[PDB]
Parts: sequence; C-alpha cells; structure tokens
Amino acid sequence: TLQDIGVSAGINILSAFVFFIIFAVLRLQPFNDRVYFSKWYLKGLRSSKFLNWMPEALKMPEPELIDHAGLDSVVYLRIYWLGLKIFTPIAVLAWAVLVPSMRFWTHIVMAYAFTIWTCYVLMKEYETIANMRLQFVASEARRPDQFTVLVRNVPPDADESVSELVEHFFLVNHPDHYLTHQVVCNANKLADLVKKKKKLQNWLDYYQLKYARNNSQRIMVKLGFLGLWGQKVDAIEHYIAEIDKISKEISKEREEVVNDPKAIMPAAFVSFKTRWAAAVCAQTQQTRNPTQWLTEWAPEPRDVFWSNLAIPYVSLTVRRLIMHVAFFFLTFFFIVPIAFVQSLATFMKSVIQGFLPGIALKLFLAFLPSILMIMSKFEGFTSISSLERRAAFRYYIFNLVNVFLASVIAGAAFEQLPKTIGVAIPMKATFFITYIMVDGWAGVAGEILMLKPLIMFHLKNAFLVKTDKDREEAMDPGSIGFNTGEPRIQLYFLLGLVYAPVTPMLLPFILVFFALAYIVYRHQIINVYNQEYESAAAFWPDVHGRVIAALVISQLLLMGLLGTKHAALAAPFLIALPVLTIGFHHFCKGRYEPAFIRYPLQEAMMKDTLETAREPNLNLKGYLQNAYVHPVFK
Amino acid sequence: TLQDIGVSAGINILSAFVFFIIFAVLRLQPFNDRVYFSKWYLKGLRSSKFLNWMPEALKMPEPELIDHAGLDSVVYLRIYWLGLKIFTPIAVLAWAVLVPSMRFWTHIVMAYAFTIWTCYVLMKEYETIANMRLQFVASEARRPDQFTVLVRNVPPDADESVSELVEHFFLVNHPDHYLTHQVVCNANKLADLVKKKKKLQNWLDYYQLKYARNNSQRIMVKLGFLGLWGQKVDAIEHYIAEIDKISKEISKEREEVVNDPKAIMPAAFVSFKTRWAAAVCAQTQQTRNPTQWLTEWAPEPRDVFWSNLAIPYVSLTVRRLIMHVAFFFLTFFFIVPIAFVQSLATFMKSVIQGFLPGIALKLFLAFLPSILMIMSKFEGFTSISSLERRAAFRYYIFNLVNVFLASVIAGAAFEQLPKTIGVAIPMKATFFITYIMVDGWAGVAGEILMLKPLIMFHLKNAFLVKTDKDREEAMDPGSIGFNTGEPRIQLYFLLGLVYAPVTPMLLPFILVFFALAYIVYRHQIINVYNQEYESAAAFWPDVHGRVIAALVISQLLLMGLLGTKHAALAAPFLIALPVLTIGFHHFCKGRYEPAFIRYPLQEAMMKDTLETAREPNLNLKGYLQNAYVHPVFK
Repeated sequence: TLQDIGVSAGINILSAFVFFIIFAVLRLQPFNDRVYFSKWYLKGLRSSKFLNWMPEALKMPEPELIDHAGLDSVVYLRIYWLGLKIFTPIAVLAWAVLVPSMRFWTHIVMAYAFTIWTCYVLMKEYETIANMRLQFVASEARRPDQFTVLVRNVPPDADESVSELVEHFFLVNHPDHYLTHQVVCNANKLADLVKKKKKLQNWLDYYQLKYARNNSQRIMVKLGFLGLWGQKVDAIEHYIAEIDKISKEISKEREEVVNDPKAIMPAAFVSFKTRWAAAVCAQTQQTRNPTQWLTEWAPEPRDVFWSNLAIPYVSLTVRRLIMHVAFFFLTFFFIVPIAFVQSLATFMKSVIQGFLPGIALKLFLAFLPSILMIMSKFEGFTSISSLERRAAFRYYIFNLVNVFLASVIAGAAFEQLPKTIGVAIPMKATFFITYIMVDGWAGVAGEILMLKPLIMFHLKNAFLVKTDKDREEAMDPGSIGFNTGEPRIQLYFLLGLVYAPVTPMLLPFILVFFALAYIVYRHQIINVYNQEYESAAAFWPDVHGRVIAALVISQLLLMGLLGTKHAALAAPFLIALPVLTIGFHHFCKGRYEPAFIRYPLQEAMMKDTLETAREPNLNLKGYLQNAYVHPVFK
Repeated sequence: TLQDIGVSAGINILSAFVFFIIFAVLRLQPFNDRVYFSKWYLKGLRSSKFLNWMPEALKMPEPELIDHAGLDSVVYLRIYWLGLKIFTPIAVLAWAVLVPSMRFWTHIVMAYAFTIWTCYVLMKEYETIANMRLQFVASEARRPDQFTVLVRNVPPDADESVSELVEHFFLVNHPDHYLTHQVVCNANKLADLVKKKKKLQNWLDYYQLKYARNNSQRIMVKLGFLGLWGQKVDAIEHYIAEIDKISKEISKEREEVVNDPKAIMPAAFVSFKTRWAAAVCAQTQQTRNPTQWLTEWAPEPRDVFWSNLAIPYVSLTVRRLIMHVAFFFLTFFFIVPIAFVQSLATFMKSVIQGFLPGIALKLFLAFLPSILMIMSKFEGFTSISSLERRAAFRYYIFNLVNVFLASVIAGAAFEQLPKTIGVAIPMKATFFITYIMVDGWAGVAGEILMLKPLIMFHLKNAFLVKTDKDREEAMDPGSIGFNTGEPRIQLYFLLGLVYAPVTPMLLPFILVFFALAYIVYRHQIINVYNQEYESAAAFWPDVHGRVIAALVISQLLLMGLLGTKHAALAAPFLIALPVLTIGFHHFCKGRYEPAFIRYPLQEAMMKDTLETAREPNLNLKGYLQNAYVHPVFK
C-alpha cells in the first residue's frame, strides 16, 4: 500500500506546512509576543524569507545556548542529533543493501554492522556528554544545593528533638565542616489551604469582572446543573465570606504549625562549609544501618517537591509495590483502545480510514504523561527532576509493552480473525508508518503552534486578568517536558532498530522526524521553555540504558524472526551478539557513568579553592541557613 | 542398589574409624606434638575416653574461639552450622513426606517450603554475621591497614617523580589528614634471587648432613638420570661457589634497585592520621577518570602479595580475558577424566568397582586448588585474601559445570550407550552418594590425620634440619584453606537442594558430613591452622551469593524435571518462585551487605575517638611510615 502511505504522507505534510504558515502569521502579531517569545521575559531581555526562524534557530552555538537555556535543555536537544548520527548510515547502508542462503548471512552481517555502529555512536556521545557535564559543573555559579545534603529517616529519640539530634550527630561526625541545618516541616495542610485561597480569589476576580461587564447575579453553585444544593445568588459576598474564613483558617494553621512538635518530620537539610565536605558526606554510608541517616544530594530550593517530604521512609517500599501493581493494571487494561485502533487498521474512504488509527491512538495517549506524573507523585521522590525521570522510565516501559508489542500481537490476532511473530511483524510496517507520520511530523508541527498556552493566555487576559503586571506570571510555558519528550524518541529508536534489518521502508520517516523535531525544539528552547529544575544533565545514563535495551530487543526480535527459514542455525551468532552488547554497556558504564553518578573530590576541592580565592568575604552561613525553609514560610 | 550403597558406606565408616584411631595413637606421641598442636607455638602457649578430643572441641565458646583463632576461621566454621540449620528440617520434612496429580501439587508446595526455609535461615545467619563483623572491627586492635589506602594507576608525569606526585596530590586534596606515603618497588627479581638463595642453601645443608652421615661424593647434576650435563662430584664446594656468586648478585641487585627510578612503579601506600580520614579516602572517587587515582583499602603488611604489585593497571583486563579463556579450556578439556569416572560407574568385585569412581574422581581433583591458585596468581589481585576468594569462586564454577552437570550428562549419554535430563538426573543418586561418601566422610577423616605436613616434618627433621630453633619454622600448617574448603560445601549444598525434592535418599549423608566436618574443623581451628591473613569475614557476601545461585539452580532443575508428566502446567509457579528468590537476594543485599562492603564513618570516628582518649601519646607517624616497605627491604 505504498500509494496509501504516500497519500497519508502528503496529507500530513500539507497539514504541517499549514501549521507552519499559521505559526508564522501569529508570530508577527504584537499581542502574542509574550507567548511566542516567553523567554527573554523570565530572563528580562525583551519587552513590549517568511520561514527565517528555521535558519535563525541554527545560530547561537552550543556554549551560548547552554548559558542561555540550560545544560539539561542542550543535552536533551542533542538526543535528536544522536538519533540522526546513529540512523543516517543505517538508512543509507540498509536501504542500498536491501533495495535495488546468501541473503541469510547478508542479514546476519548487516545486523552486526547495525549494532557495532550504534554502540560506537553511543560511546562517543556518552563521552562528550560526560565532558560537558564535568566542565559545566566546574563552571557553575554558587547554589545552595552544592553545599547541602538531604538527611532522611533520622532515628527517633525519646526526649531529644530532631533538630538537636541532627546538630549533635553532625558536630560529632563532621567537625570543622558542618555549618547549619534545617528540618523539614509537615506543612501540607497549610500549602493546600494557600492554594485553595488562590483559586477562590481567582474565582472572585472572575465574578467581579463579570459584574463589571454586566450587572447581574448568578445563582449557580459552581456547576449550574448538578452542583451543590445552593444558590449563592450574587456569589461575590459569598466568595468574600469564605475567603475571609479561610484567611482566619490559614492564620490559625500558621500558629500551630510554627510550634507543633508533631509537625517536625524526621528529615533535615544539612549544609556544610565546603563542597568537598558536602561531597564527602553525600557519598559515604553514615552509620550502622543502611536504613538510617541516609544522605543524598539535596536538590535546589526551587526543585524540591515539598509535598513528598512528609512521607515517612517506612512506607516507600509499600508505595513502590502498590504503584507497580497499578502500572500493571493500567498497561493490561489499556490493550482495549489499542485493540480498537489496530482493528481500525483493517478510495478516499479507505485511505483516510487507514489514516484514522494514528489519530485515534495518539488521542488515546494524550493524558497519559499526566497520569504517569500523578502516580509518580503519589510515589515519594521529593524532587521534580527525579519525578520526571521516573515518569519517563515508566512511560517508556508503557510504550514498549503496548504501542509496539500489543500492536503487533493484536494485528496478528486480527489477521488470523504457535508463535508466528516473525512473519506477523513485517506487514505492520504500514500501521507503524502511519503512526510515525502522525505522532511525528504532525505532532511536532502542532507543537510549534503553542496552541494550548496561547488559548490559555488569551482566555486569562479576557476573563481573569483584573490588573496589570500579572501577564508575566500568566505566561509560563513550563519546562521542555522531558517525561513526554524523550520516551517518544525512545519508541522511534525501537521502531527504527527493529524494522531496519527486515523492512527498510520505515527509516526515512524517522530521519525526517529527527531533523524536523531537532529544528523545532531548538527554536523552542531558544525562545520559550523556561527550565523549572537545573540538573546537570543527570538523565543521560537513563537515556543510554534505554537505547541499549532497545538495541537488545531489536537483536532478539531479529533472532526470532529469522526462524522462518527452516533450520536457520543463526543461533551461534544471534545469541553471541546480545551478550556482547550487554558487555559493552557494562564497560561504558564502568568507564564513564561515574562522572554522572559520583562527584570527584578533586573537583570539589578545586572549585572550593577557586571560590575562596576570588570571594574572600563570603557570608556562607547567612547565605545557606535562610534557604530550604518552605515556600509558604517566606 | 541400596545394599551396594550400604556396603560402600560401611567400608568408608570403617576407614574413617581407623583414621580416627591412628590419629588418636599419634596424638599421644611426644615428638609429633608440634605438628598435631602447631598452634599455641606460633601463639606461644605450649612447649616441649580415647576420643575425648571430640567433646574437647565443643568447649571454649564463640568469643574465646574468635580471639584465639580469628573471625575468618570462626565464620568459615559457622558455614557448617548454616548447612546443618538449613538441611535438618529439609531432611525431616522431605523424608517423611516422600517416604512411608496430588503428588504433583505436593512437590510444588514442598519446593516452596524448601526455598522459603532456606531463605529465612540465610537471612538470619547473614544478619548475625554482619553484627559479628561490625563488633569485631570496632573492637580490633590497631593495625597499619586501618589507616592506609592503596593508590593505584597514578598518571605519569614528564619531569615529576611518583613520590612527589602522590605527596602533592594528597596534601592538596586531603589537608590536615594526610600523614605519609610509601611507593611500591619492583623488586621481583631481588625476591626471586633471595628465594633461590634459600633453596640452594637448603640443598647445601642437605649435602653437608649427607657427608656427615657418610663420607662420599655424588656426581649427579640435580637429577642423576637426565639432569644437567655435568657432575659436581662433591657438590659441596659447588654449592658454596654459586651461593657466593648469587650473594654478589643479590648485593648488586640491592644496589641498583634502591636507586633505579625505573623500578618506581606507579602505585603507593598512603597512610592518613585517622581511620575516619582513611574511610573518606577509600570510599569516594578521587578525580576526573574512574581509571586514575584509584583508592582501595590497603591490606595488611603480611597480606599484600608483593609479587603482583608490579603489574601495570593497563594489562589487568587483558589478563582477565586470557584467564577466562584458559578457564574455559580447562573446564572443557577436563570432561575426559569425568567421562572416565562416570564410565567406571557402569559381588565383591562389582561393589568395589562401583566404589572406585569416587576415589578416581577425587584423585583427579587433588591438584586443582593449586592449579586455580596459580592461574589466579597469574591474574593480578595483590592480596592473599582476594586471591583465595577469586580461586574459590572459580573452583565453585568448575564444580557446578563439571562435577555435577557433566556427571549427569555423561551418565545419560552412557545409559543411552532431545532433553531427557528430568529422568536422567534421579538415578545418578547412587553415584552422587558414593562421591559424597568418599569426598565427605573419608576426606575429612583423612584431613584430621594431618598426614602430609606430618611426613614433611619428619622428613625435614631427619634430612634437612642441621641446627635447632628451626623446628618452629619447620612447622607451618597454613591457613584453614578457604579456597579448597568452602566450594566443597557449596557443591554439597547444590546436591542436597537439587536432589531433596526428587530423591530424598541423599540428604542424611550430607547431614553426617556436615556434623563430622564441623567437629573436625572446629578442633583443627582450635589447635592448628595459623591464619595467614586477617580479613573481617569479608567473604560472607560471596558465600551467600553462591547459596542463592545454588537455590535458583535447584529450582530451575526441578521445573525442568517435572516436565515428564505431560502438560505439567507448573510453569506459573516454578517461574514465579525463582524471581521471588532473586528479589529476596536483592533485598538482603541492600539491607545488610553494606556492613561488609562499606565502612561507616560514624564507627570510624568513634573508634578514632576512643583510641585518642586511651592513648594520647601515640607516635602514629613513626608507627606507619616504616611499614609497607617490602619483606626484602627489612
């Protein structure tokens, strides 16, 4: 159905060009400048032939982009370049070799070439990223997180307070380096009350502007049809009433939370004097139990997920298991719409009908990053970076289990209307081309439109904004979105690697997606997407591990697939290559991953010496003790 | 062939009782007191109804035995108690249940009981051993190894010496804690010359005593028949001649080795002031490369294998791979005598012929611990403890691959004169009972005889000893022999676990071996077996891992075996139990193994504080700098 694929591709590229044209015409509008150029505002640099933004994105080379946006953004961007570097020679060599038992050994040696090239590119990129992280960490400005270690699960005491326990323990075991400490408070109730107050005040301003527009009183209890059994006829005095009562509530909650000993949760942020001391404390076991006096690198003040610091350490494992069970239920139940989509993958009616499954499946996977974020937040991780990484890992597992495996299994089952997977895989190339089309080129073209925050900005200005100076807060496009971004390229890696040595017709589409997404996300990191959390590109070990796992999966699927030719005898090679790949991954880990997982003491001391030399009048105690308190207690 | 088994057992127990009687009669001899009671001499406590040594061994409880012999010896002894604790309820329950598809589920639940009980006993013992190690480390006397860290693979410099590099680096990165350093020298040639001189002087004393006994001149060149093409008619002036020439050789070698810069190998022993500082340095990455400035806990001065400190770090991986290949060749080639023994496992001729395979196989496995020690020494490990542990691991791999697996495979092949392993395994119970008999009860009974060092002592006294005060050096029975000891119990664990849920007739023999070896080795640790190296029972993680692996092997073999009943449908349980065992092993690791692999800073500082309080006048620099030089340079 190459003609059907061509029709779908033409429709999608036309849609992408229309998206680009609409983006261009909106970009020239003076009143949506703050949404299409949200950065330079949070950075404070701006105030207020037709597709030149594409070549514009290619300026401002890597160091300037780093210091402009963040090493996290730059490395996540380089993921796309990694994809291109891997798959361009795959595309050329595989396409030329398979498209105009000798072909058997041809496939075998071809797969060896695939794996060797992928491993080499991964190794080179991994080394480069390690160098970039080390240099950036050495050159980073002073942050309170480089001095502070997070102490968890402090053992209880009968008559001794947590703060005194922490101070005494660290004064005994880290003399002439311990500076101060801060104990975490269980202020979840007060934070929730503050959020509720903010929402109620927003509603009050909404109805005040509604009254200004038209003098009328509305008696709907927050839903109109099946809301609360009341009226609140004017609702303005109503909102004034409960905002006042919750103001009294918040004042009270402050009164007891500032002095309730039961709110002192057994964990504390401990800050030392020198990054060397922090590195010493954060990399060594502290006491008898490996379950007491745990030490971890304390995240940035703007990074720490204050909500999850209240979970006692005893329940972390129970939450681990319950969320694993919930993930199992989700991925098992979610075969139903996958089956629906694959059935939809059953002339202007047939071609568009074959186009439909991509749209249907992508729509069914719209809210999933949010769902995964919610379950990971239910789990305790305490830092936005770790939350995003864990969500990305769970999302990649979901994609591998369902979007690929369940798709091919349901396709085989519907084709049949005991393992024929080797023949069932290849003719799903058409469905996978349709899906790569839609969730690739169309998805990115829609992404550049910034439609959701654009509509949010217009609606907020038109209905909710009552005073000025609030538009800067109104615009906040969020981070790059690692959790929703990188598992998609992981999935596309999987498709390319799996289908390359069997059906080479897939690869060019992935190449086009890589190029287009690279340019688009480069422009987006340049002009929008303020970063919430500043990691030092710490997710790269996870990315490299995922790529290795995808490579092993591709190799095993090839081994299974080549069983169609009777007595294949390819086992003594297709069982020897995957163990070689695992060994290479082990070597790459042991050779470079320490630069990501451990902090060298020599660099800690060198940075500290440079800092002391250049800033001999640093009030480090005053700088450190006042941070890590709480957002509400500020 | 239960009668044949009984005849073999009776013969072996009679042999064991004869061994015990001969041991008893020799133990009363005043002139072999130094060999049957070698300890109390290296410890300095002795000088110079019929089986009461068995109850005598049971006195002197665990703390006194610890401080008498060593925690390594006590823990290795407790391995036998671990075996008994695991396998006694296995014996009772399995024997009563299987000996007077319901039996199918009976087997399934029986295996679950087996695994659960074994895991529980392993967990309890693992906790107890962790507590013992922690308390003993906290209570140990002062040793130079607790202050010193071994720095390997120092990067080369153009015009800067290794000693100055080490001193400068540590004065920059560990201020107010670095005390002194010692660089390792490449004195292998000089040590070899000293050993050659010792051997030649021994030969000279031999021939001097021979001349004293009988005035004659012997013209054999060290072999008589096909030796060197010479005479050395008297050989006494001959030996004087070359001992003099090699004395000049050794003097010269000292002259150039003391001042040759090329002998300064890039590694150094660095000693700090406080055990806290040593723990900080020995547990953290030091610099950019994870392949430079490596830090490891420096072994004891009497432990360090000075020969292997001369291997440059670049060739360690090459040696790893070449020795893995050599191990593969050894284990693959060594099927030949295993096939011979299994063929020997084909009435006083038939019964003794069926007894023969145990003797033949045990004899063929006599020199193997020595061979494995030689190959591990060819590998670079630098410490006797690590050498013994690595040799034990390789020996356990050998046993699993050959003595069990190749035995059953060759037995199936010879019975046939495509996987019938499930039926081939059980009737090898007779061969395994014969082998457990021989290399168990007979082996231990022979072990108590101390025959080899006894004969060595008599021969040395009669032929080599020329003066007195050398008998104390003449007696040296060596360590407990962890490398040759513990993989044997590992193999017996494997047999018991594998054969218990299929053929319960094996277990009582293993129980008897456990009891007898426990008593015998307890007596031997009490009275003989000085310890070469004082580890803090650091091999227990290895032992526990080996037991877990054996348990998984038993479970998988059961799963394969139960396939004889058509459509067994036991997979949804026998694939779920092994993953549960792996998960339990992971939990046990993460919960206790840190006490063995990492040194808590709190304990380091507590020990240091106690030491400073009790000994305020410690010349630590003088104590530390003079150690770790070399045995020859003393």
